[PDB]
Amino acid sequence: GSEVEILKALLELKKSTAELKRATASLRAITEELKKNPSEDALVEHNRAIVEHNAIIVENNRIIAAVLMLIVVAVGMTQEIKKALEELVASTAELKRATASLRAITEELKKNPSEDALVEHNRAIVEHNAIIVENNRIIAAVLELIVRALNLTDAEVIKALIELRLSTLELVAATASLREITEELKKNPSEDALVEHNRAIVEHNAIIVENNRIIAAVLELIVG
Amino acid sequence: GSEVEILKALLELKKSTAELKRATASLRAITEELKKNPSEDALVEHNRAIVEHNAIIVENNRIIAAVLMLIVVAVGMTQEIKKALEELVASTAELKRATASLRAITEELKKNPSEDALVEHNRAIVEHNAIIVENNRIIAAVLELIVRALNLTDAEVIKALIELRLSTLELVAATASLREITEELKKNPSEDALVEHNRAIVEHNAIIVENNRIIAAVLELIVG
Amino acid sequence: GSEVEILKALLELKKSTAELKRATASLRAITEELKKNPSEDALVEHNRAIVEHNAIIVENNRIIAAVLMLIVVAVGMTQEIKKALEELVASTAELKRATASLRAITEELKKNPSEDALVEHNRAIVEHNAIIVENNRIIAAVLELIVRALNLTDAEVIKALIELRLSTLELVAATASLREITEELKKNPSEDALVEHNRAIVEHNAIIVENNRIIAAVLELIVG
Amino acid sequence: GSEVEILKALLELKKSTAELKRATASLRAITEELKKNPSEDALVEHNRAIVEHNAIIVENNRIIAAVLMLIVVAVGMTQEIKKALEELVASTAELKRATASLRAITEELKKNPSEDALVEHNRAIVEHNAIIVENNRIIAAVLELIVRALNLTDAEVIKALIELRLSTLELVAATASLREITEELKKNPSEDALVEHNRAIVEHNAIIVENNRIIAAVLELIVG
Repeated sequence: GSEVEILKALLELKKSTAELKRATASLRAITEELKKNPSEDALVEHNRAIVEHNAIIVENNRIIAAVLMLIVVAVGMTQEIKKALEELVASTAELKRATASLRAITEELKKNPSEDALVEHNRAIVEHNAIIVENNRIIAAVLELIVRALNLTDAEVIKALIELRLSTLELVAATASLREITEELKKNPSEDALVEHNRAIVEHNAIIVENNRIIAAVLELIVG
Repeated sequence: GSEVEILKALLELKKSTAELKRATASLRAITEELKKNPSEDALVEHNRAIVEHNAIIVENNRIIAAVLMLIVVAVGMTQEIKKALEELVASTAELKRATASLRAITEELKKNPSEDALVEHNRAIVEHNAIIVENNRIIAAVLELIVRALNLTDAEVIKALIELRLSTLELVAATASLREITEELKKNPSEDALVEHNRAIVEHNAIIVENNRIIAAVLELIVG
Repeated sequence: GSEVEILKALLELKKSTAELKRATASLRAITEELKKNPSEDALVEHNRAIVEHNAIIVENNRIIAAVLMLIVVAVGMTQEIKKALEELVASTAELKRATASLRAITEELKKNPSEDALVEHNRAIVEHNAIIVENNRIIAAVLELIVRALNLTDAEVIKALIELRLSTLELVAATASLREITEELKKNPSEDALVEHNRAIVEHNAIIVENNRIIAAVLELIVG
Repeated sequence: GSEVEILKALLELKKSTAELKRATASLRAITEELKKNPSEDALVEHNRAIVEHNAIIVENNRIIAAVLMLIVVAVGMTQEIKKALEELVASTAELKRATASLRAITEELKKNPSEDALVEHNRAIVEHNAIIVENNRIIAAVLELIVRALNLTDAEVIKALIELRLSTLELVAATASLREITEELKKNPSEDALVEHNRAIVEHNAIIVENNRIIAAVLELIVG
């Protein structure tokens, strides 16, 4: 793909440079030879027009190449985006499996409220949060790939990406804390440990909500 | 390149759709089963949070896919752009050759102002204008490819492209008229035919200037 | 066709320009000669009226040429449209043949439900979808030709065309995926492969429906 | 040009009609044969999707042909427009010659105010008005050609054209009256005849101004 397109852009720069050098040489040959006898009006006026036309063409070639380099840089990220998508697809499928599992657990817990079903409920919630964390990590990575691929410079998007990175650090640390709390609850289940675990979950969900808010802000800036 | 990236985007849409269907099924199973006994607070609150998280993830996947499709469409034009560049490079090289030829003719005409050298001058000028016309046709084509590749909707760029197309029609018709006038001058050279030819050249150059102005306006709109 | 009409428009521009230059020259000759003796009222008032009349005529010629250039640009696409129509006609005829084949297969399959008839049914469905994809590609191309020929600038039509291009990319990728799934079913037919294939068909039809919706929106915008 | 494009549109209508007939035949064969055994779900659902796809394609072909017929009708007027332009160009050139003649007369009359120069002045003014009348007749004709070529239905443009036709009748009658007055002045020149002639000129110019106002209104409606 871009391996050849870029080689052609380089060939274009070489040819427009050679054109510029030759057009400049005629510019000067014209001034020096025609000033000798201004009565040769057609020759000097035609050659000056030729020089202006070439100068414009060279400037246009420079601008066109400058734009195509942006298309080329977007093209060169095809494999990075493809891999980010493969990860996002696997994450989505895992999230779906966790949701179906949780639904089945909910039905079993309500129909037959065995303590084991409550344990399975909390386990499913922890798996779901781990999946959300992986999903948001993958999305943040794909957002960075999109921002880079589109060559965005908007200060608002850069700041939003910084906020996203910080919120993903907070989300990962909170996730690790939630997993440790769940394991401690499992080892020594109790009413106090269970209420502390439920509080840890509420705080974790609040963090996820903030992370999703930031992701939404980044997407809004990219789309709009 | 885009052949696989797009297949992955379609796979993502399939998976986010399956996730949405499953998240919806749990949304309803939760509401209907939990209203039976609101005292199971942890189960209903955790599952509602789960549903909100999935709904957000599905919406984000939709938006991300929508953006990546714009990158994919830009990527899919790689071969069209490569061919447009090959044409532009060949045109640039031909323009350079015409310029070098004209410079050599100018030097020969000034050093030895034979009538044959004036004839060669007018021939070189006509070849140069034919080259500009081919060059601007190629640039207009690459500009359309750029506008399509970047998915631009700005009304100003669309109008500028329309003006460009019209000016390229005017330029081609004027070029054909100039070639016919040159052939008539060559067949029956005279002072009156020569002055009419020089006027034809001035009008042609004015048309080229307008065509380049429009191209510059289009590039300004694309870059800025 | 347009080759001569445009040459005439250029001749008109040349003549209205010469008229403008001469009308301006009399404008000034009038001011300078008549201010010498304002008592020559009839001469100055008549010549001023003459100048205003010419200025109006020059402006009208400019506007008329500007409109006719839009008619000329629409005319110049005659061969591109003719070729797009030839493709659309061939596509329509092929779609008809596929439909008649499918009808005959349906009758044979219901009258004698041999497994081979089911295989032929799925083959006919795949051919039909391939035909729809070619038909919609051709229509999208003719829509672009119509939009360009009519010099439309409506932001809504430009956006609809962008959506169309993206949906045609999705449609082509889905079609390739459907063909591959059908080939895999043919090589290893089974109940699970057959149900997966039928699901692939349902998803493909949903994509076709969306592509047709976008095409309909574009046609609505062109007609209305 | 349009001779072939229109034949292709007719071929398209023939082929889309045949498609419609076959799609309808399968629609009915499907309903009647499948109701015999609704358990053949894949066959009935696939064929119903096939029928919907064909119905949509047929409606789209009808709409596309309806638009292309408007392009074809615009194309078919190429020779009428070309001839209107040839007339407008000849009119412009004649107007330029009259203007240059009037300028030379003005210079001669001011430099050497011979009675013969005043006679030539009034003659040149009458010729100029005759030229304006021919120019506006030609413009009104080209406006009618443009309105027909663009298939405009706007009530405002139709009314403006009616007003134009009426004003051109007034302009022609006034022109004939001015010519008769000029001939009477020439045969029996006098101060009273000269002042009556000058009044006739003022009234004629007022009529020309109104005719140009209407033409401008028509152009405004066509462009906007």
